[PDB]
Amino acid sequence: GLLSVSGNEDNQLTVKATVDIGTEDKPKLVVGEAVVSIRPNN
Amino acid sequence: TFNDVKTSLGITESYDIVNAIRNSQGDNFKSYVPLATANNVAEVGAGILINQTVQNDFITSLVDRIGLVVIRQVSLNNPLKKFKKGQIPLGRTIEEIYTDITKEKQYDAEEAEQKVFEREMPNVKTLFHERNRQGFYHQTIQDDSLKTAFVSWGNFESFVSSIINAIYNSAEVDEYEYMKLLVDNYYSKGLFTTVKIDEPTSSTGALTEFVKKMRATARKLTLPQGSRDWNSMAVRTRSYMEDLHLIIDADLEAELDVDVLAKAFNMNRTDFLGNVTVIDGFASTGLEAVLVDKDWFMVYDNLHKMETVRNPRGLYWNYYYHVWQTLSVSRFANAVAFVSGDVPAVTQVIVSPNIAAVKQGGQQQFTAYVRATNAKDHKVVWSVEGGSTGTAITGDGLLSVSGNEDNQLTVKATVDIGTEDKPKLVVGEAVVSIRPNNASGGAQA
Repeated sequence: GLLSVSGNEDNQLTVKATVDIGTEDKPKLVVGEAVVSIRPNN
Repeated sequence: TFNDVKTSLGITESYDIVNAIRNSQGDNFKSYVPLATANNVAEVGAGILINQTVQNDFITSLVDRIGLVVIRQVSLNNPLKKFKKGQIPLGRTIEEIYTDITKEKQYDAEEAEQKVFEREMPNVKTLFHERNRQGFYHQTIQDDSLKTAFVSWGNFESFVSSIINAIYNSAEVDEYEYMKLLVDNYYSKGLFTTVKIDEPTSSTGALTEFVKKMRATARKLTLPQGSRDWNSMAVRTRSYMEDLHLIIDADLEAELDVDVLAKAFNMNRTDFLGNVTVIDGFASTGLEAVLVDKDWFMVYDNLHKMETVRNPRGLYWNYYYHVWQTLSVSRFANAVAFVSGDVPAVTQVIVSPNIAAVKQGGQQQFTAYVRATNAKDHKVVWSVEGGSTGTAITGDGLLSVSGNEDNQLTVKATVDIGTEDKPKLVVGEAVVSIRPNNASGGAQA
């Protein structure tokens, strides 16, 4: 989970994490998400 | 006499509201359908520029008269007139004087044996101001030509007063502009100390970063130990928090309220930290906010005199409002430029003895202060111009005036930025006078 912002970045990032509780063609991906905003570095 | 006037003079029509109503079905203009006389209201109801003699609706040969004359009256003020310091009636120069701190010498008892009477000079820097602005506001009232535009004395005597009040509005606007010119002058000279930022009103994250550089700099300015980093003469200048004014714009005010101060639980932790004024905006490219003391602005009036005269040959008056005032800026106050775009790497080179009067054959030490916007250290080139053969200067900044020198000198502390095709060199400068000695002559010396 170490998110690396590159620079030249202006888009509101949604950092997801899905957990496969399911199987092949029945994935049922349980996700919780974190909305990441961007502070520039001059 | 104008002979061809449409009601739509100057107008660019968007969609022809007359045709747009009667060609509506459910086009939201259906509420304007039961209006009986809407097409007359849609014709001239936005104001008419040029009058036209409209004949009367019942008897054609009569005309329709003007029944009411409204003379609109405005009062334009200066936000910045609280930065003024008053009036100076007599004399034309202001002398700022500032002693600066010393440099600690080490305790050395053996060196002190010969140096008790050493006479180390103090560090005083002077700055001279002068009456700059000297101009007048001319108006002319033709008191008898304007009696044809009026049929009432109460309106003619009110329209004469409005022309008078326009002279006083041209005062407080041009006073406001001449003080904003002092910011854009001082930045074009590179005398402001730049804090590089990112442009707000592009994101919230650009704004929150900006408020972090606001409250940090205003705390760095008013630290009790002072700093050299925020003046134009590079002197230790503590400021105080009540003396700090912020001259941002009208864009950062409402954006800070909405994006930041609305969602604040504790508004005093995200607000700007000094006094805040609001302007229309600095005309320099890249400048957004300016943090200065009130001691920065030095606006002293010199004259405020409305004079009249009447021409008898053509019946007009003339009114002259003479405004003379001193419009300059202290170089000892903390003056912070919050600059958004690209900046030069070094904006200024401050050589510390700006005024030296060393003797013929003597020595002057020079200390330069490079005003860099980046952690790149810059190497400083010393030179000396306007002199003779034996005048040389050390790369540490030590002048060695020749024994045969008579010319007024100038030293330079060059710092270059760009490469050899676009050399880009900023350079500081101090003026040195020689004042010839005695007890000399001959050869082998």
